Amino acid sequence: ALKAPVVVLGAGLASVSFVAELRQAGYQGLITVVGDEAERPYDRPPLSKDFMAHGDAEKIRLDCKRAPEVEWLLGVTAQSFDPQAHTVALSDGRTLPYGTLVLATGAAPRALPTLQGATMPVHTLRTLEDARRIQAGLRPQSRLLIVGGGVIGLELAATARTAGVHVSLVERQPRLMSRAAPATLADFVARYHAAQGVDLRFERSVTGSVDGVVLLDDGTRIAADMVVVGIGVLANDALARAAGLACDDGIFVDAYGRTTCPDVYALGDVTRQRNPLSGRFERIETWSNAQNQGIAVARHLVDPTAPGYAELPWYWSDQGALRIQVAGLASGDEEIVRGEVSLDAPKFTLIELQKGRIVGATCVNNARDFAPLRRLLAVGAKPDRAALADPATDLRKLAAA
Amino acid sequence: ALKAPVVVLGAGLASVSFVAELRQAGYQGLITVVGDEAERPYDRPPLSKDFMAHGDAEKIRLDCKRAPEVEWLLGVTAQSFDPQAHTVALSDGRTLPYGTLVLATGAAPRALPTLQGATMPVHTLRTLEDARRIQAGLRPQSRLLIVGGGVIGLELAATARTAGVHVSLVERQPRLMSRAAPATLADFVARYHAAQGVDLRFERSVTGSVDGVVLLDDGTRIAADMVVVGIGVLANDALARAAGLACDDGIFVDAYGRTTCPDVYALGDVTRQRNPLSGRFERIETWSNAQNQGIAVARHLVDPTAPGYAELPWYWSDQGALRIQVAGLASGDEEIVRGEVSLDAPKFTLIELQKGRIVGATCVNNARDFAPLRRLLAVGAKPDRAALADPATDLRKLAAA
Ligand SMILES: Cc1cc2nc3c(=O)[nH]c(=O)nc-3n(C[C@H](O)[C@H](O)[C@H](O)COP(=O)(O)OP(=O)(O)OC[C@H]3O[C@@H](n4cnc5c(N)ncnc54)[C@H](O)[C@@H]3O)c2cc1C
Ligand SMILES: Cc1cc2nc3c(=O)[nH]c(=O)nc-3n(C[C@H](O)[C@H](O)[C@H](O)COP(=O)(O)OP(=O)(O)OC[C@H]3O[C@@H](n4cnc5c(N)ncnc54)[C@H](O)[C@@H]3O)c2cc1C
Repeated sequence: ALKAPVVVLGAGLASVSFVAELRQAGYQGLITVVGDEAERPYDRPPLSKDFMAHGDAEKIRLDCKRAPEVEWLLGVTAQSFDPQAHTVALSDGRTLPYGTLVLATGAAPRALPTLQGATMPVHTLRTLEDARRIQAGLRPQSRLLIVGGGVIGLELAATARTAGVHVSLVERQPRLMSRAAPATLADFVARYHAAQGVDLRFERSVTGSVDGVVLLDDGTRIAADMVVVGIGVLANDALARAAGLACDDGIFVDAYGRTTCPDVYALGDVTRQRNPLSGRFERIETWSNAQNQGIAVARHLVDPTAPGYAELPWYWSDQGALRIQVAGLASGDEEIVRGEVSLDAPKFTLIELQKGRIVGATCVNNARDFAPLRRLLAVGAKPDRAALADPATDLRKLAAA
Repeated sequence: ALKAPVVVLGAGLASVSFVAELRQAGYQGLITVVGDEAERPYDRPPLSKDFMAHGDAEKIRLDCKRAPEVEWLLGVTAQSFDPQAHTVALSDGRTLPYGTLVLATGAAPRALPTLQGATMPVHTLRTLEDARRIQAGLRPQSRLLIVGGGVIGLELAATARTAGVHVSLVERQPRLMSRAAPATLADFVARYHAAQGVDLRFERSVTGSVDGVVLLDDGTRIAADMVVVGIGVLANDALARAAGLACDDGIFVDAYGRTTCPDVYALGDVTRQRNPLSGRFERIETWSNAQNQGIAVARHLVDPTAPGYAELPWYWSDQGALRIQVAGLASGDEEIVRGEVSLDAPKFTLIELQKGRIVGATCVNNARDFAPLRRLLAVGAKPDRAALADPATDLRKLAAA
């Protein structure tokens, strides 16, 4: 079952979390990790946050010490694997044998087809190399155009504004954060960014560019010194597709991390997996999934009596003055608003319910509320809804009971 | 790999096709099939066609003779399987061991929530028992309401009209056959059914029923003696879900039929699988998939050097005077129309193209054209488009080259 040796493809958070848990759970056989980036394994959330602002990569490295006795092959690309021969072919000419193969190859930013032939700087933001490149161009008083109103684009928008960069942002949807964020939150976030000087353009798409100017589908133009594209990511599932695994913008896995190919597992951003709240398959794109799924899959490989992955989804986003936390589903049949929604010292909580049951929550500048809410969410709590609204209620108390 | 004994759950077309191919390919070990219906294995397409009209079940049985030495446990339900112990638990108290388990459990009609408490006859049409029940109520001059404008509902509509039954039909979409049928075809099919006296209601939904009358979301009413619901099907994937396989209204499989659980395969209507034309996962609901996927999975189990399943999708529908055949994708960036689209002796061909490449085709009352078109489709042919339109063109000739 858990057959030595273990080979992991990818050296990001999911991989690091997985191999650390293998060691902690007691597996003592060979572990080899293949990572295409020639970088000490590092975390991505700082790249649109404090790193973008302060530039010290030695503050963003992952801790690989709970993963002793691991050989990390950095700067090397896995080119294919043969699931019958149980081997992986590497770009440096070597071949690795495996008893258990783990695909943890993440996802890459989608390119914008209309900017393919652009003759102005166009970047995406995924890697440390990307961040360094973008930061090198965030000159004060320059003009940045961001395509996409997802959390990363908005984090970059805030960082750029703090650095004195003019920011315009184009979003095809009528709201920001259309993926997994309640409308109430998205509306407020737009007001916040607008108030900080971001030039927001909703229901607009990029049709092209000419000589340093981007063209939109309303027949208008936006001049910029740099474009950063952030319209989402695509799973890095090429090796899986070529080897005959079930994939569709993401490798399908069950709660044990199993792919359709025996002895091959997958975890993190590369997977398409069950969301336990919706009961539907989804490609989750969060830090917490990468870590939690990696840990759960490793734990069950070492101890098959352990449960499969069962964590509920959540993420956070740091956008200037807004410390945003979102858990569960973006909507149900009811939203309860705790506190006032205001640009004057923003601080509020949203709770999403379905037939009385909590299915999602949001905290803006209230980390203290978020932990109790995630606990209530996990057990599908059906609390008194006036109390949920009633500011006099302590959520931590509710959760303890 | 192909490990004896083989157990198949479900005794429909996919199962029969699979076990026949196992035998033909040379596998001589045990095969046991568990089928919940107490019926000699039978084909479903006649149920809304000639069977609905003539009632002889001995004309619709599947041929199990290319499947010698198979024990068919008819009238028995598989209640669970234990993929670690490699056993299946049966409703009759017995347990079957397996080396290879194959899930071929099909799909069941979706119920209409708004008719849950109905006090008038409400039926769905999937089984021989369903067909016999519906036919028993198709009294001449009675009123039938069909909910759903899919092919089965339309086949029943035509059959009922031929039998002198008044037919009304309610469809939530603005067109019939919204799944995998070109708009040009759907528009024509509506004209045909309207001309035959079907009372079609588009962009309407059922909100409820009271004392023999169905309520619609435009505030109106339709009286009927019987309702037949045909709004689609849901995969019978409960055993797979309970055992920890990856599922989402369908068991995920690769081109070898492998699920995420080692030694467990799935085929037919129960699977969610790659459509090679769209490159996306889809639950295919066709006779040709059930047979073709069953054969391909069996072939590769016996001979692992054989390719995985690779057939392109297609189906047919018999609706009164219309013999409809549809292959591939419903749309591309171009449609070519061969012949005139007319209610006077209907006979035409549609061809769908994407950047010059054939990606779909339709034939109405022209079986001769359909075979060559499927061949051109399979090789992604890029023929001269005037010739494709030019009535002087022989498609069979084009395909041979
Ligand atoms: C700028 C940014 C900000 C983010 N902010 C947040 C946040 O605040 N909160 C949050 O919840 N999430 C955030 N995320 C998301 C989060 O970081 C991801 O969910 C996480 O990185 C996924 O980890 P992973 O290990 O699955 O994939 P990855 O981090 O992508 O790691 C995969 C690695 O495998 C490599 N690889 C791919 N193919 C091969 C191959 N053939 N051979 C060898 N190596 C290969 C990749 O290049 C990559 O290094 C952010 C992401 C970015 C980019
Ligand atoms: C009325 C009708 C008309 C159709 N017309 C056409 C057509 O003209 N053209 C076309 O392309 N397709 C048509 N189809 C579709 C086609 O018949 C299906 O695609 C095909 O039946 C799928 O075969 P299957 O073996 O995968 O599933 P099924 O035929 O559903 O067989 C599965 C069997 O497994 C049984 N089962 C489920 N769970 C268990 C269990 N736990 N234990 C034991 N047994 C179980 C089921 O009850 C069922 O008997 C039609 C279908 C219907 C119903």
